[PDB]
Amino acid sequence: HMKFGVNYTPSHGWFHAWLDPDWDGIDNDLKQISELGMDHVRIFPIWPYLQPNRTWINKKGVADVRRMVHIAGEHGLDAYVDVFQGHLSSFDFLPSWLVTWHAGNMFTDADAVAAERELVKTMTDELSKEPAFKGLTLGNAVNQLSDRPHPTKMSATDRQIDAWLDALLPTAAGEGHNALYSVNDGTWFIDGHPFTPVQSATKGDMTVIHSWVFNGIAQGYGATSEECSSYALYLAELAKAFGKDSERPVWLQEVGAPENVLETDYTPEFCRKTVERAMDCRNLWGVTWWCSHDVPASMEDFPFFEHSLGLFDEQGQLKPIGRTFGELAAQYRSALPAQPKTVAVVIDVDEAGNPVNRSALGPGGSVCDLWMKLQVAGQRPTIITSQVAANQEALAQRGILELHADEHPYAARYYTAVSDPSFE
Amino acid sequence: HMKFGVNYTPSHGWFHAWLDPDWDGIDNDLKQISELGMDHVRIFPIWPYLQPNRTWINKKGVADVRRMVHIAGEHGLDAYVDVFQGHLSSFDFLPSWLVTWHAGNMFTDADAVAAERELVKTMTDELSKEPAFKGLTLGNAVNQLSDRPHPTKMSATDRQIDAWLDALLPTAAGEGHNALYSVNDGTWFIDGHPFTPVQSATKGDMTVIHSWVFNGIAQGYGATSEECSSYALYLAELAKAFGKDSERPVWLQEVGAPENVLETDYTPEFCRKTVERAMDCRNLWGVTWWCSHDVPASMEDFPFFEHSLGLFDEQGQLKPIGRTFGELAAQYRSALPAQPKTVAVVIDVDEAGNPVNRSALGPGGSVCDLWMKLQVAGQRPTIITSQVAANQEALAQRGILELHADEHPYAARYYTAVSDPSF
Ligand SMILES: CC(=O)N[C@@H]1[C@@H](O)[C@H](O[C@@H]2O[C@H](CO)[C@@H](O)[C@H](O)[C@@H]2O)[C@@H](CO)O[C@H]1O
Ligand SMILES: CC(=O)N[C@@H]1[C@@H](O)[C@H](O[C@@H]2O[C@H](CO)[C@@H](O)[C@H](O)[C@@H]2O)[C@@H](CO)O[C@H]1O
Repeated sequence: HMKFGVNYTPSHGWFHAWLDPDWDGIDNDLKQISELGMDHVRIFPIWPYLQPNRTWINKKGVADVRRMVHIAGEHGLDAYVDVFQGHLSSFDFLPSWLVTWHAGNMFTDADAVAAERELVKTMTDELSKEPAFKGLTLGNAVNQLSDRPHPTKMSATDRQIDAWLDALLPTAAGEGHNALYSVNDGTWFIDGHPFTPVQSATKGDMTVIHSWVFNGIAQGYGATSEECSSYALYLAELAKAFGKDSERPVWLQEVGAPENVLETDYTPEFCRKTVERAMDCRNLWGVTWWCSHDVPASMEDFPFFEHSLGLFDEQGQLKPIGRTFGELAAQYRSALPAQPKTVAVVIDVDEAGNPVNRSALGPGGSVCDLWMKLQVAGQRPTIITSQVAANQEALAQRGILELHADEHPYAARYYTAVSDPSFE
Repeated sequence: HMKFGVNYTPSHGWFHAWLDPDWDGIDNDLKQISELGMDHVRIFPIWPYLQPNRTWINKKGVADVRRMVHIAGEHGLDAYVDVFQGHLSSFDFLPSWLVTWHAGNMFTDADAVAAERELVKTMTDELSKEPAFKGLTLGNAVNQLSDRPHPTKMSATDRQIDAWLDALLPTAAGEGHNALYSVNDGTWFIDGHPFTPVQSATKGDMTVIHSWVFNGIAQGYGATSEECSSYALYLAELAKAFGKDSERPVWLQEVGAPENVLETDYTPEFCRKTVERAMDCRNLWGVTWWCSHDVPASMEDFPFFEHSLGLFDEQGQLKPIGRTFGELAAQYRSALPAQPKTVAVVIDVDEAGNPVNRSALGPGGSVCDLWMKLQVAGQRPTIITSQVAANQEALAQRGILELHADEHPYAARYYTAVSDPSF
């Protein structure tokens, strides 16, 4: 069974709805989503509304998240909840006790981590009362705060991020639901980034990826190229390469058709092709489209393409990409896992198991260029580390017959870490 | 008539009460405040809850502010509402469309100002439906974002601040209420600060001051000293010295008894002496104590003394300082204005009317020391600018017979601009 769902953006009020929720409108949103054949939603509370003080949790805010989970369960949806937003569509929502006069570091400050731990525990304890609650994500792209290009970064070493993850994820655990975190693609593509590919493929219950072709994939390879619609597949094969466990599932927790780089008329086809190719990774556990509903036009300072990432429009009308994604779910939720792959691109790793050269992995880098060349020639390449490639027994076990290495590496020609040129 | 009131800190949840208002608790808070003898409260909504997107105002949040004003009026309290928080008790509440990836300047960015104007208009129009709405203050100490030592300042020139005020204050105007703004004391004590004394004494309806002796007054002169308990008076005479209307009211909009520089058991006497000396200013319109209720102990990262600034404790019982303030209100709300003064300290100003040397006005500065010395000696000194001092006719009309100039100026020796050394 392959899971299909959406990242739920409330159609009246966006995530400002938490400040004045239109519950009848939220019910209409979730009914529509369910009637499209989705089996789950991802839900995003706002951190400074849940925890306005380091030692004071907004109990009503928690109850509002529980209510939203409950409504989704009414309509047969499983609910996954991200806690630390944090970052949403280019906006940072940070509690006042971590900014300006109270500038702190949410990854390395002992009492910040303790308060985070307490909120996760409060959230897990309360949401576990809803059968529809199926997993908790530490937060949406929590890594973006930890490094440049972020203009007020909370820097950390990878060892500190190891300790941060090890301090929060066990608190999210419990029977009946998963414990996860998410990162943006800087984890695989930015050198010296403290969130690492090994962490993503070892900590938490599944390997989580967000697939966004405005990072240079559409720009350099071509919006309609096969490379661009194979990019979610490349990310899935890339992320799972760095785990101890070759069977660890991969969750494509975010994937959208951004119209700052794709043509509007092309997005249905882009969606179909991207999903189908992503499903050629046999570790793939599910696909969660970004996003459910257009961001209200009355709201400003969004990069313009964010307003039309929806499967429904602002009036609640189903868009053509929406119809396509619902057709993908009905056809493929019952499909069999993909055949294994016998051709692998090899990535050199250090002793810890992380790429020594991360810049070569991004859009227009030597490793990406190599995988794309092989993919578009029908060689169906998977990805492995140099540690696995050196193990002749593992290779024969995994069935791999042909290895391709990055013979002369180069940095990512196309890569940009931001979604809009005005953030560069 | 002299006004007595409090800055309203909700006893359950503090200003985080806005996220989940316990309306029976707020009604009871305001009832206890009314029964102590206060005639007004000052209310603090949170800006990122009212306007979480530049072009999207939370109408529920607006309505919640209206309801609080309405409850205040049902207990016979006048309500004064401050909009841009902004800053509360060492915490900044900034909307996400002004920070990090969207970092902008709330003073000089055209569309931030237009959005600020839209929120002021929205607030004014809703709150004007409530008879208890007597005043809109742009925000609590809005100058603190404009300059050092703020760690992410939105810098601005004094001309740009002139334009900011002139763009916002007409929008808050309306029949039945005042339009004002508020600043911390860096306006008078920090050279080069873009909020100026002439602005405070000319823009908006009243000269607004916040009097906090942890700025070096208590440390320098001594917590129990007469100079320390004469500080609110000094500040009121100082702030009104820079307005071209000699009759413009002065609102002592915040004054508290901070236990980081005062001993707990002294705070009632500090309260009595501070208030009694401050009423020796002829222009003083009212005193508004900080604050009604202790900050709940379960909330952390406050400077420790913030917790006990209340007139009521966390159980909602009247504190000894609260008893004193209720007794000051009952004794002095009918009192007649103070006698005029004949001894003046003269401050040299530029052609715009602003102090040449602001640093000498601060605690332990040469002008502060001069005025304290005369005040301690019994000479009831007022303060005028060199422009008034150069006109022998104006002096006689004001009945000033003796002038003291600052002949050897020096910078403020005691002044600190933050409430806590941990900043
Ligand atoms: C500041 C910036 O450029 N941030 C972007 C993120 O917004 C983006 O996050 C994902 O992408 C969608 C569509 O833009 C966005 O609405 C959500 O926040 C989502 O989580 C991310 C893409 O990997 O890239 C960052 O650079
Ligand atoms: C960062 C900092 O030190 N800020 C303080 C302000 O908090 C303070 O404002 C007033 O002080 C009381 C008690 O500290 C506080 O609860 C309110 O914010 C109030 O408005 C100001 C006093 O002049 O000093 C600043 O430095």
